Amino acid sequence: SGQFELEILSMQNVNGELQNGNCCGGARNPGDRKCTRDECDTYFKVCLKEYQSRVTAGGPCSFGSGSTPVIGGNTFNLKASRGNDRNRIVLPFSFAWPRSYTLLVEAWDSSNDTVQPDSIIEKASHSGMINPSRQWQTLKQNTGVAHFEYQIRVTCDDYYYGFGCNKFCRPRDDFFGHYACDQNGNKTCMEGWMGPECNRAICRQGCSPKHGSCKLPGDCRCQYGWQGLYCDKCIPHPGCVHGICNEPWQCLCETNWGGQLCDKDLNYCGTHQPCLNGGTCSNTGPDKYQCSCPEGYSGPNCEIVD
Ligand SMILES: *[C@@H]1O[C@H](CO)[C@@H](O)[C@H](O)[C@H]1NC(C)=O
Ligand SMILES: *[C@@H]1O[C@@H](C)[C@@H](O)[C@@H](O)[C@@H]1O
Ligand SMILES: [Ca+2]
Repeated sequence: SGQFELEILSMQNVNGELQNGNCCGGARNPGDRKCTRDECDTYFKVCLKEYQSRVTAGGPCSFGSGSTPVIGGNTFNLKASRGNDRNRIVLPFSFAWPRSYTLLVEAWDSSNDTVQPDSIIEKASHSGMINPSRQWQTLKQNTGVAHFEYQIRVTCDDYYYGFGCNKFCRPRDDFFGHYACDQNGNKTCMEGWMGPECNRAICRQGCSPKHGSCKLPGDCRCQYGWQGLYCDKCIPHPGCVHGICNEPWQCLCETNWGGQLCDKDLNYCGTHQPCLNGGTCSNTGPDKYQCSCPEGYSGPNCEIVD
């Protein structure tokens, strides 16, 4: 989104003549050929269109057209003046600025009280190249009887960048992005954000790429069944005692532990030493054993004496 602006700087028509050779409304004085009966009522028409190597006099004003109201007589100098809504033409555009253009600028005499219509004083035309910039470029139409000067520029609208004023960037800090804008309209992510729109939170250094995730920067939220600072430890089956997991909800037994919960001792003899009075213990199953009793002892643990 941009604007092509045109400002009138000066007009000099010392005798008050039209392009056709006649005076701006009135009779020419025989001899001195001075136009003394009236002065021009000078206004300007502007036509902006696509580049033409061979500039046509007519045709459509594709990029826009405009006119100023009457802004002075035969001669006026606005060079030391500021320039207001009356002596300037604004031509907005929403298409990417093509750099190349054709510009028609004409000085006209107003006649809205007499028999004759509005008549052209002088015409300027050219084709050129212009990039977005706040800097004005002066152009002078000083080849005919009436001379005029004007300045032009192309400016980008707010948050627009590049040669076509077409690249949009407005800084943001919400669920659509967390960034600032470059001098080129590029997005520069706030600390803790990544991706083209700076909308992907950077997770805790070491966060599991398989089981860890983000919503806010610096965190590590675990996938269901995963735990730990880096979400890289599985959660064993609830109820698991002497077992481990490689995957969530597993209960893989440690040595000499049995059962789905790894709570059944396969070395009851080693852990409890239940055979009393010099008896020998034998592991025979989960939480199971058998005692072989010396002479004079009886019972499951050789506890019955005599
Ligand atoms: C930065 O801006 C330039 C000019 O528009 C563009 O070519 C380039 O791809 C941009 N870089 C990034 C990271 O978008
Ligand atoms: C196991 O069996 C019992 C009866 C005793 O003889 C022990 O010394 C042996 O280790
Ligand atoms: Ca007039």
